[PDB]
Amino acid sequence: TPDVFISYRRNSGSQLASLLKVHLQLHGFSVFIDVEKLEAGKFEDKLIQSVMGARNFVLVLSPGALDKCMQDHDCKDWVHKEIVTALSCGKNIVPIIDGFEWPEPQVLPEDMQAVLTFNGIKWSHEYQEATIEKIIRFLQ
Amino acid sequence: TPDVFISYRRNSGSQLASLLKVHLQLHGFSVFIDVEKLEAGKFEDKLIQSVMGARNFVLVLSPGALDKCMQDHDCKDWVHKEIVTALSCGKNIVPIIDGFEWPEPQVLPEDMQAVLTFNGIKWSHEYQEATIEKIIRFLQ
Ligand SMILES: C[C@@H](c1cc[n+]([C@@H]2O[C@H](COP(=O)(O)OP(=O)(O)OC[C@H]3O[C@@H](n4cnc5c4ncn4ccnc54)[C@H](O)[C@@H]3O)[C@@H](O)[C@H]2O)cc1)N(C)C(=O)NCC(F)(F)F
Ligand SMILES: C[C@@H](c1cc[n+]([C@@H]2O[C@H](COP(=O)(O)OP(=O)(O)OC[C@H]3O[C@@H](n4cnc5c4ncn4ccnc54)[C@H](O)[C@@H]3O)[C@@H](O)[C@H]2O)cc1)N(C)C(=O)NCC(F)(F)F
Repeated sequence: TPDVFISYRRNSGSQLASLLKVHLQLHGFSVFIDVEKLEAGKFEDKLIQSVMGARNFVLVLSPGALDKCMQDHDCKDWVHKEIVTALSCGKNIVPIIDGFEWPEPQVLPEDMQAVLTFNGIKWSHEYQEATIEKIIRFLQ
Repeated sequence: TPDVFISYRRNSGSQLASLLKVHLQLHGFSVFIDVEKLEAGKFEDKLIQSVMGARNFVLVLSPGALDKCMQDHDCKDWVHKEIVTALSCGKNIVPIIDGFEWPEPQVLPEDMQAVLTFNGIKWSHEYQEATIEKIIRFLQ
């Protein structure tokens, strides 16, 4: 069972999410990221179960990463789905801020507005080692 | 002296450049990247010396990575300057292709058109471990 689930946007956060995975594995964490650890079977069941299994939920907030969540009332968006699961399970949610603009909570579906209440870590290109050390301090 | 110099764009390639650095360091290579290894003094001299000192030159070709080189006929752009130094010094140039569109040589300044004659490696998000193993195979 992975210790960490990384949720991210393919088209703007794929490289940062991969970088976080290599660093966290170096420090002994078992990490889930979709392109490497989602295996056979129905992906909607498997993706949700992988969130539930991980104590830590690392959320990569690249520019516009919550845009596809907006007006997603039927919960079709996968980042929306993973966030709702992490909130409902009371996970240790650790957002990573990489050029993200903070929206007003009311542009987001009601069932995920509470994701904006968790303390985030600012990603620093110049001070990456110090950023990773802070992330490890936030992990349980 | 570092064995690998990484040339990249801050705006589109910073995360990939950082991911490559960690992977290559994990395999025992000494790596130059500006935000961690460029230290005190005149950066024009120090940047060029570091390209001259590194046997391998890894060039991160993110989308539009050479756009600022086109029309830079006085060679003021830093990726332009790094490429010319690598070509003049006969370095082992290894381009990494991440969504890059190949330009025709006639849109690039003459002193760097030869960069288009080196074999590149396609970056695969789904098969990152295989991509890294291939990159290590290209390195000297
Ligand atoms: C669905 C997709 C997936 C997985 C995990 N997430 C998680 O959500 C966040 C990412 O969100 P986002 O940036 O928006 O990405 P998205 O725009 O949704 O997916 C686009 C890609 O999905 C594939 N695709 C497009 N249409 C369809 C389809 N597949 C099955 N179909 C049936 C009917 N129609 C389709 C295409 O390959 C497309 O390229 C992250 O946390 C993720 O863990 C999101 C989506 N999936 C199962 C997958 O990739 N399996 C291979 C892997 F195991 F290697 F991953
Ligand atoms: C010049 C800059 C630098 C270094 C290395 N490269 C290499 O070229 C490729 C990147 O190319 P590119 O993405 O285009 O970069 P650029 O569009 O020039 O801007 C980037 C930043 O430069 C700052 N800046 C903007 N103007 C000025 C200035 N600083 C000092 N000045 C004095 C007079 N005017 C300026 C801005 O803060 C901007 O954010 C890579 O390979 C690199 O190794 C390129 C540029 N530098 C010394 C630096 O960063 N030192 C800190 C570090 F050690 F941590 F790096």
